[PDB]
Amino acid sequence: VRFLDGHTPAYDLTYNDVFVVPGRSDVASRFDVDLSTVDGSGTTIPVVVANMTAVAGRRMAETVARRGGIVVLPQDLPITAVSETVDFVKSRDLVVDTPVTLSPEDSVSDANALLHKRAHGAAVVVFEGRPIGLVTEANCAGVDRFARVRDIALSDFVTAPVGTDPREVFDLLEHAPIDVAVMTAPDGTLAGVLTRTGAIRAGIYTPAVDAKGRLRIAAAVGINGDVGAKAQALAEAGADLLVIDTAHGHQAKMLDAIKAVASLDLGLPLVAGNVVSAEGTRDLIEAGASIVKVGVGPGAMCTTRMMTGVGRPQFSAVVECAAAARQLGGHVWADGGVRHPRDVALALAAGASNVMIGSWFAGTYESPGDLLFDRDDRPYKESYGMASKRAVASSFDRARKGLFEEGISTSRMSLDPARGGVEDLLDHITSGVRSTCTYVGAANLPELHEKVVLGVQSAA
Amino acid sequence: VRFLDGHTPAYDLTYNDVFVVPGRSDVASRFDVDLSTVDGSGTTIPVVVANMTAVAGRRMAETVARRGGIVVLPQDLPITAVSETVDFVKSRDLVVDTPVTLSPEDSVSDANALLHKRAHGAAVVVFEGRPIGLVTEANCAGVDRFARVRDIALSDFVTAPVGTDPREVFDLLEHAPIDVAVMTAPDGTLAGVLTRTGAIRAGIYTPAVDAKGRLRIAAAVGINGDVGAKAQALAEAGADLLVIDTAHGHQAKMLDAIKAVASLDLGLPLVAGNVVSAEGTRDLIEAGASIVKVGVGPGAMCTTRMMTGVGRPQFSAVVECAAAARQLGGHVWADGGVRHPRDVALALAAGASNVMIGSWFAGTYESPGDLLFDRDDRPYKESYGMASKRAVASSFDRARKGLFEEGISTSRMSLDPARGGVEDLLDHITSGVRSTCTYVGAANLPELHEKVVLGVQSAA
Amino acid sequence: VRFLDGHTPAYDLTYNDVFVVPGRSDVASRFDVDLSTVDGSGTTIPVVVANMTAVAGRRMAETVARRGGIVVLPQDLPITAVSETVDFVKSRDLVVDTPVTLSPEDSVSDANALLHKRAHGAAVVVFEGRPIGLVTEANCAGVDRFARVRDIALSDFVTAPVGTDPREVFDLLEHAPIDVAVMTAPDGTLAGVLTRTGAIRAGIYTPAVDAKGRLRIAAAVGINGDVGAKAQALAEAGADLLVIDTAHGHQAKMLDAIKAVASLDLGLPLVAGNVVSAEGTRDLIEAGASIVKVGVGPGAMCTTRMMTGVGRPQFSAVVECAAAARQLGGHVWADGGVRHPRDVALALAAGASNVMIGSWFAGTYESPGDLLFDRDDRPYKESYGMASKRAVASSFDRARKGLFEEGISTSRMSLDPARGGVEDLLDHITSGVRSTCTYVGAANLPELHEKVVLGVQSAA
Ligand SMILES: O=c1[nH]cnc2c1ncn2[C@@H]1O[C@H](COP(=O)(O)O)[C@@H](O)[C@H]1O
Ligand SMILES: O=c1[nH]cnc2c1ncn2[C@@H]1O[C@H](COP(=O)(O)O)[C@@H](O)[C@H]1O
Ligand SMILES: O=c1[nH]cnc2c1ncn2[C@@H]1O[C@H](COP(=O)(O)O)[C@@H](O)[C@H]1O
Ligand SMILES: O=c1[nH]cnc2c1ncn2[C@@H]1O[C@H](COP(=O)(O)O)[C@@H](O)[C@H]1O
Ligand SMILES: O=c1[nH]cnc2c1ncn2[C@@H]1O[C@H](COP(=O)(O)O)[C@@H](O)[C@H]1O
Ligand SMILES: O=c1[nH]cnc2c1ncn2[C@@H]1O[C@H](COP(=O)(O)O)[C@@H](O)[C@H]1O
Repeated sequence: VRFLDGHTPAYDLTYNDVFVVPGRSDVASRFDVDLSTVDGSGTTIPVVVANMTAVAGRRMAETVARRGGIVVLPQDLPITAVSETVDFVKSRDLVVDTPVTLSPEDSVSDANALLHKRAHGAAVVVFEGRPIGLVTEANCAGVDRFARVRDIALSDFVTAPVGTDPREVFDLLEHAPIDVAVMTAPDGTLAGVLTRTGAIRAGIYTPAVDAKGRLRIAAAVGINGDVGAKAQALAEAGADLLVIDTAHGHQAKMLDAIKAVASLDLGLPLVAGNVVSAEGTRDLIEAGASIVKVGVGPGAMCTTRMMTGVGRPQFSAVVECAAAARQLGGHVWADGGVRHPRDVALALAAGASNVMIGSWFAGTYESPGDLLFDRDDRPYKESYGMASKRAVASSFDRARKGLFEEGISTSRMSLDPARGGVEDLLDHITSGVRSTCTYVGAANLPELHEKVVLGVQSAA
Repeated sequence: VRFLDGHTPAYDLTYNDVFVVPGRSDVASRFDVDLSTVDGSGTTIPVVVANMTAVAGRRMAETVARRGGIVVLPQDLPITAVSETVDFVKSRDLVVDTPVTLSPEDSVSDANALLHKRAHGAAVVVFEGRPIGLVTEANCAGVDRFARVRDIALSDFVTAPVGTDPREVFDLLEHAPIDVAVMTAPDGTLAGVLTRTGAIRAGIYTPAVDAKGRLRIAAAVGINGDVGAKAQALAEAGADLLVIDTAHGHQAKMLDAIKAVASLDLGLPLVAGNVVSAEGTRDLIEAGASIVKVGVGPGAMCTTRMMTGVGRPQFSAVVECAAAARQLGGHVWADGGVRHPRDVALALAAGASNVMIGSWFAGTYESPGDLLFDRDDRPYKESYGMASKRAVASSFDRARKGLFEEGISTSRMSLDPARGGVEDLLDHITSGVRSTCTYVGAANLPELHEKVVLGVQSAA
Repeated sequence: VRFLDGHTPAYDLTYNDVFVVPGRSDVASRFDVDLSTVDGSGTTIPVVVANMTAVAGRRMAETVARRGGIVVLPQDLPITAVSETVDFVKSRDLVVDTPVTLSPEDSVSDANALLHKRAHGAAVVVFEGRPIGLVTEANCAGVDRFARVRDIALSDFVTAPVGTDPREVFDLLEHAPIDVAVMTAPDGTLAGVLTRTGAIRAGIYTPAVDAKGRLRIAAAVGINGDVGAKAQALAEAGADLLVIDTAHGHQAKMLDAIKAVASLDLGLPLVAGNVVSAEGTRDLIEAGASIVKVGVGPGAMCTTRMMTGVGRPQFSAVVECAAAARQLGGHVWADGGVRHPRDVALALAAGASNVMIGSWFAGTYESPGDLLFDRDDRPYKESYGMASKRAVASSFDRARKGLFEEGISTSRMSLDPARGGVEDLLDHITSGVRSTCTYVGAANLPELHEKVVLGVQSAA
């Protein structure tokens, strides 16, 4: 990184403390920028979904991986659930998305509830595998909430075979009342849907795929119990990337856990965290990890900072941790505090190869939580932390532990009425990051870190 | 202390200005950390209750000392009341707590008011020293306000002899409708009570006891009048610790007072304050004090700072006074401005041997003040400062002095509906400090100050 | 009817205008009063549910008929739905009620929604016709709304075979924690449920049953089209009583409708309405009707009165119409304006053999409408009128009808948090009516009309 002459403050820098100075550029268009990563994750955009049960669901895994991102499944998920989730994600089409499906015998109440699990705005009525109609929220309005789907389903819809050029599907939906094109398998059964906006993303985002052409997906593992056996079985389940996650990554028990996984030679990229120091970053890489997760109490007003006083501003942490990782051939992930595309761009300029986002993505249609409404009828979803699942660990013992546990904090994450889907947030984030590179003169993320010039601003 | 490279700001730092950078750690469990102090106070935890009439009651002394703490009785308290208080605290069982007691002829009005004197959630009805029933807030609801305790008491309760293993008492109380175990003397009379959570606390917190195994106790004394006679009168009354307390500790009249008490050779630790300068710590220890209490106008917008402009940020004050005290083999107490476990952890990292807590603990069941409710019906208590009792001191004379006196400031300290008792606040504080040491890599408090690495953060 | 001396006002009387003067009575208990009717309807309580789609569902038909009432199915309801509704009611147990049933694959969202269709407070989980557990509203709280019933169902429940007397079932639920007893057929299949309150009503209410011992049910028909052909189809479907209903019962088109139904000799009671005059009542009986439905715009400020000014106070209408029916051997139903048990008691004293209740019964669990919540989160239901389905009836023609047609008026019917089920409303009504007879000195409804002494009160 480069700072303006004299910009060496006597403190650490948060995302709000720094700004990017424009430089000489020959990159005119945002589309000329290549957002592919070089950390072995296989992502085409520098966005990683945090390993939190409030965010890392099956629909989020499919939706994010299709647009070039990756979702890390939360640690301690039962291996049966991991296998079914991986099999679901790696069976999805690289262009066609999975819609909400309904049976003719389902109620209107279920139809309205189950609909808001995707950003398509319409559900496909299925009878013996075949699409027979579409259900919208307008079809559910003004009708008996326990009526059957058959009574409100619209039998007319735009259809096209799977494999059709998305530009042609875009044409078929130009004068369509419902912006959903139902894609059919050769035998006529349901294969998925494609919207006009979804077809656009097909030509803008490159799907993150493994060697077999299947959508990528990652999964997390804690440092208690048998780390080797769990990470081994997690690799057997089809995970394309393994993340060893703990609150204090710079500890001997985390150091030992990385040695156990590395000694198995699983052939998967290894992330380890969290640390905010150069020494801790070097220690995790020497243990056998190739990627380091950066982020320990980034919020001055958050739980970790106010309970213990331990933490570090995320921007200064990444700058120090990335430089330590760069000389060892490693990479760093910026984990925590991401609320705007600015934080994604600033984290990458500081040296990160990927940016991990948690609570921000919880307020989306694709997150596992249920869609809620506040006193003003504004849509929102509840994010919450992993609490003891990132901590080192008979009625007495449980209660003895229970006294000193970390509580589960819940936060109101409002849904943007114009950006309700996680794909809209990916459009929001990547548009800013691409335009950031045009300001600095970078055609990719490596040139971003190389040519970025940074400055410090006052509290004004 | 060590600061991050370049973190030498051009100003003094308060608790909000600094953060703790994690280091390599082999301390996995919070319970592996030793919170014992080395300043001679006899505490196994770094929490001191301030010498304030709003906080320093008799029930406060019993409850805090059992969990390893120490309570300083407010100065100028009559010597008769001091003796009565000492005899209570040193007559208590190291595990069994003193419950609220009720007579069968008492009113429901009294029972409801007396119930909130402890955090047990139930009061034991006593007849001729014998427990005959329990009274809860549920028994007081919906009944006549002037009905007798006899009419609402629950005659069924779990009982066990005093001295029984607290691990046993815990399992006896699972299927009891009231989570209060009534402990009995050999002759069947009331000895105290023990809750499920209180039974767990017996195996987590070590009682702060004197050489005879009696709960420890402190004492404060002003600098007006005969300091030697007052210090001796409280020492013979059973105090294990003496606090010479005033607003401006760096004064010649203060030095005379410490020399007067030290020349008595009472054999007890001498605490003296308050100063926030390196010279102030040197002069007070040279006078004969072993512990220097640090804290003068720590709040920028508090009364002392707004009236005189005199003060100093508490963290920079402590770290300077801690550095000076070490060179003379003394210790320092961080007194003032503590509102979160972060403040306790940073005070210890800065070099203080103990953290003095006052107004924060006023909003607890164990504080002497009355439980009040706001316009939202939420519980709170009124904390207030000592005013002139920490200041050096015909009818014309009475008026002129009273005219310039510092007024009593009142502040509302809300009770946490989940942490209504002071023991819950001690759980909150120690959990953070224990977690802090695991982040720093220290197994005890001296190692905390030795291994801590801190940084400065911006206003963002 | 007898009025006090001088109580001959120069106007007609509503239910608010009159009162009952107590008389000498030897009827001590409410249980000594016989509420059975003599009008041929077969009801054992003087309560009939109006032919309104807002109230006349199958859950209401079963619940009211079991307690001695009868429900009139709304006119123009398809004949296929008639047979399905009648066959359901005619197959219900005279003591055992039909609970809400759930599949282990049903969602918690559907479980909470379906719960409010009965007053049992719990739904029975069914697999292949056999009960496996119950789901309560408490079971749905705090869990994911898309969790499965199988994950929250309680496997423990009191069960008893069908045919057990309600007294012993009452005892089995005395110390059962949740007041639902599952009734099973001899083969172990689900026969229904019986609650402690439902067991009590079995000894209080006599079910209204046909000659085969099956619950009674009535149905309404309009005077448009082929009234005779429709009326025969309703009789063949199993209806026990037919109601020929129109807005203006005193018209030639209504008279021809009665003759058509009478000439078919269906063997059922013939109800005709609506009129509010002695001549109108006598004309309908001469046409072939045995029961005349009384009620034309009884509300002073209702829609009918405000559009046309046509109507009559219901109490004076019933008095005049009943006396006219008495001389011709007929009976009258009080239809409209019923809001309290007072209206039922006053209608019977005025000479009506039955009281028709509509919008009041809409705010019940058993009504067909879905349970709603207002801005204060209070439960309520929407009542609404029959509009053109009670009125005499190309594109230009259809538009002319809609232009001058009567709109559908909607009204919010709040649920009593203590009287949520329609059986509680029947308990509220019959308690007052039985108490009314004890004040008058009547052992039955004929004695009520025979011994009643009435008075008029002013607006005070
Ligand atoms: O399109 C759909 N049709 C039917 N059930 C669905 C659909 N999407 C999600 N579900 C159900 O919703 C629940 C939770 O789904 P998740 O939140 O996507 O994991 C499970 O019971 C799923 O079967
Ligand atoms: O319970 C918790 N307490 C504190 N930090 C947490 C907890 N659960 C997850 N985290 C961290 O916070 C990150 C998400 O931060 P976010 O992107 O600001 O929501 C995760 O990736 C974890 O590193
Ligand atoms: O357990 C108890 N039973 C009855 N009175 C009590 C109890 N604890 C305190 N009190 C009374 O409460 C008042 C103040 O007590 P303090 O707040 O402990 O100083 C005095 O009148 C005490 O006698
Ligand atoms: O009236 C007063 N004015 C100023 N400082 C006071 C007063 N009373 C007590 N103090 C100091 O404030 C400390 C308590 O600080 P707290 O815990 O932040 O309320 C005490 O231990 C005293 O050192
Ligand atoms: O116990 C029940 N289980 C499941 N669905 C029910 C139950 N009772 C009523 N319904 C549904 O309610 C609707 C009929 O409404 P109704 O005619 O008012 O009872 C249909 O969608 C039924 O499947
Ligand atoms: O749309 C309508 N307009 C006017 N009267 C109606 C309508 N629907 C039903 N009614 C009458 O009102 C009665 C119910 O009155 P309630 O018991 O006071 O609600 C029914 O039995 C009908 O006689």
